[PDB]
Formats: sequence, structure tokens, C-alpha cells
Amino acid sequence: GSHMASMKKKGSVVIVGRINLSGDTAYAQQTRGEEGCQETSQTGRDKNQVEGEVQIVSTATQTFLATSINGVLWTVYHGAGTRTIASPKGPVTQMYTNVDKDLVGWQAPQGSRSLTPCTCGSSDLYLVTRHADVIPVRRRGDSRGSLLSPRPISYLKGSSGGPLLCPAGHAVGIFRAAVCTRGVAKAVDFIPVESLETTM
Ligand SMILES: C=C[C@@H]1C[C@]1(NC(=O)[C@@H]1C[C@@H](Oc2nc3cc(OC)ccc3nc2C(C)C)CN1C(=O)[C@@H](NC(=O)OC1CCCC1)C(C)(C)C)C(=O)NS(=O)(=O)C1(C)CC1
Ligand SMILES: [Zn+2]
Repeated sequence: GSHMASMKKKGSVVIVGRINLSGDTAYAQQTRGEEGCQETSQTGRDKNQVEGEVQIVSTATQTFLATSINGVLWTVYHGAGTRTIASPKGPVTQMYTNVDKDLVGWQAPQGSRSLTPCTCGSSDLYLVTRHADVIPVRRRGDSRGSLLSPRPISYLKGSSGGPLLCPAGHAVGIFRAAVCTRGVAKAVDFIPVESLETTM
């Protein structure tokens, strides 16, 4: 538009829930409903208590995941773009942005817990989805892994930004894209944690 005074501003990414991995059962929790998300996105002011490693996040138009590793909440650029995240004291600007890796990060919210980067060198992985499904994945390259049991793309949609973990619960990567044949996801593409650390 040419009329700057009426140009709009994109809202913040908002934490709307979490994937609870603290006990013996993985489950999704919602911490904010759609209306209060809308308001928090416009203000950038989110006073809700944050817990855990894997957050469910939303914009006005998309919902996906974000994962804390090394004190940074990481997600995908195709979900967040360059947006700020809502925080108790107002919007917080990304500290990392890499469109070429489809990667962004913000300082991790107070109250969150961070995963430890994996140093196991192990290829038996586990993908955690936004529905708290734990999907075994065999690592097949630097940034690829195969689903032991393929699933339709629908099952994975909304889970970008979620973690791949090793058997010890370390972070191996951040889920970025599905490798799809006729709508069935046989494999996943992920940002390796080493790539996160180089970005840092
Ligand atoms: C189903 C869940 C998957 C995790 C998920 N991701 C996607 O859907 C990503 C976003 C787009 O890909 C990208 N867009 C980018 C956009 C950018 O600036 C805008 C910058 C960099 C980008 N880089 C990528 C890829 C190349 C890395 C397309 N796509 C794919 O997975 C596609 N498969 C694919 O391309 O396979 C390629 C070949 C084999 C490997 C790579 C697919 C499956 C055919 C839809 C998901 O859940 N998203 S999401 O939460 O629903 C959401 C939409 C709410 C956020
Ligand atoms: Zn490990």
C-alpha cells in the first residue's frame, strides 16, 4: 500500500499449549484458547505460565510446534516468518533467522525447560507430533529419517518445529518437512541439532 498510516502489523507468534513429556504418558495440553490467542498476538503480551520443552504455537493463520534446545525456542521459518513471539513484557524479536534452513529462534521463555543436544551418534530416533504421538524414525542421512510405520501427511501436519529425539531424550533435530509419496509420509526432513549449533 502507499498509505503508511493505515499499514497493518503482523501479530506475534503465541504459545497456546504444550506437549507434556514429563511423566510416563505423552499428551497435548492447551493453555490458551483461540480468542485469547488472537488478543495476545496483537499485543505481544503473554503472561501465561510456560512449562516444558515442546510448545504448541500459533499465528493468526497457522499452528505448529516450537522446541527449546540450549536456551533457545526454535521453530520453522515457514510457520513463523520473521515474527516476534509474545512474552510477559511485550514482543520479543527473533535472535536467529535462517530462511535457507527454514529456521528461526527466540530466547527461551522463562519457565520452559531445554533439551540437551545429542552427542550419542545413534540412528534410532523418535519424532514427537503436535498430538503427542511418538513416531519411531530410523536416521537415514544428515537431515533425513524414515518412519518405521508410514503415516498419511495429515498425521504430521502442524508438527513442524517439533523434535526428533534419541533413545536418551536428547535433541537430534527439528522437524521441517515430510517426504511424501501419494500422500503417505515415508520419511521426514529435519534441521540437525549441529546445524542449530552452527547457527548459534
Ligand atoms: C506435513 C507436515 C510437514 C512438517 C510440515 N512442513 C511442511 O509442510 C513444509 C513447508 C514447506 O516446505 C518448505 N517451505 C519453506 C518456506 C520458507 O519461507 C516461506 C523457507 C524455507 C522452506 N523450506 C521448506 C522445505 C523445503 C524444508 C512444504 N513442506 C512439506 O513438508 C512438503 N514436503 C516437502 O517439501 O518435501 C521436500 C522434499 C523432501 C524434503 C523437502 C509437503 C509435505 C509436500 C507439504 C508441517 O507440519 N508444516 S506445518 O506445521 O503444517 C505449517 C505449514 C504451519 C507451518
Ligand atoms: Zn543422544
